[PDB]
Amino acid sequence: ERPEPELIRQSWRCVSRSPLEHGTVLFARLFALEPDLLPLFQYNCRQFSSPEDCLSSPEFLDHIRKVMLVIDAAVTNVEDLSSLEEYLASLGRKHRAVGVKLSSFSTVGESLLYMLEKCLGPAFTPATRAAWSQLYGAVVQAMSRGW
Ligand code: HEM
Repeated sequence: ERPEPELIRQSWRCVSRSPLEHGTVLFARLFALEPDLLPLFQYNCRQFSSPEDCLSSPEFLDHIRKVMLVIDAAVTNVEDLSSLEEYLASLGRKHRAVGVKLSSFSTVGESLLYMLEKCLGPAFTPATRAAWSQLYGAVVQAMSRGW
């Protein structure tokens, strides 16, 4: 289904002003659901590979901001995601090459919905949750070409 654009745009405003705070919620959920992702971050951390320091490092914070900016790109292009097909395919290839499993992107989708739910509370309606599931599903499909 094409995600209902107004529901995507309005609900995104909840997180989009403070993207590091909200992206940090997403990542907390990601580690709660798939804690085995930590080593992949640790081994890619250049400044500090120990757990706490890697997770608080500029590289890791930068990556939280990158995740939120890619979702913002999908929100702002929700009516025509063809404008991100090559970017997303290449993004998938890049993750595959640093050892990420395609299946971990399902965990990310769960974490994104969790983040939104926490920000919006009862404004995160079933229609709005569905629209997000559809938008994220289209992003992962475009990325999945990289595996
Ligand atoms: C599933 C968990 C994820 C892991 C373990 C992960 C890990 C990484 C790693 C290690 C890099 C560095 C790649 C390199 O040096 O070539 C990277 C880059 C990046 N990641 Fe992720 N990532 C994840 C999910 C995501 C998601 C969901 C997005 C956005 C939807 C995203 C956006 C990016 C971007 C934009 C870059 C920069 C790519 C570039 O340099 O061209 N990541 N990620």
